[PDB]
Amino acid sequence: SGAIYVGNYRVVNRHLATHNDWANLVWEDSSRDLLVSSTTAQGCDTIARCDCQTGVYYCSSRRKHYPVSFSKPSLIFVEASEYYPARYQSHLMLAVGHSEPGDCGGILRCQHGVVGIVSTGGNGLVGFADVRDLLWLDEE
Ligand SMILES: NS(=O)(=O)c1cnc2cccnn12
Ligand SMILES: NS(=O)(=O)c1cnc2cccnn12
Ligand SMILES: [Zn+2]
Repeated sequence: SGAIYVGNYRVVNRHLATHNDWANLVWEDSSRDLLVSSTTAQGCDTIARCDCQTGVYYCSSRRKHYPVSFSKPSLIFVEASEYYPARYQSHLMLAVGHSEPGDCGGILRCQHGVVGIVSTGGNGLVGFADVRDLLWLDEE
């Protein structure tokens, strides 16, 4: 689990979005596993605007933050998970690291702020859904 809280926006994995998230929907993309909903109180997180390929992610299944190198956001084939079938996911970054289904929502962060959230796992890789292209998160 986990979300990004930026302004009056809540960024979550689409597959973990709640009824309240859908009832307060701003934007969702199944191909990216992202959903954004509205908040009443303002959030504590800042979005990275950058092309960093190094950062740190939170892994709930180790209760540890790991420094990782990660690929730039691409269209990647993902094998079947407890929450998705084998399919192609867009705006996905991969790193070598531990990721189980419950680790989805963990933040990846660089020196500029929040890069993305854990979205995929298996075979010793962790995949993160990028949010740095979503400039509209910073306003309105
Ligand atoms: N490496 S860690 O201390 O962050 C850790 C590993 N396993 C647990 C269980 C509870 C709390 N912390 N914890
Ligand atoms: N990725 S994070 O910095 O927001 C984080 C730190 N500790 C937890 C526990 C659950 C979800 N997320 N989380
Ligand atoms: Zn950065």
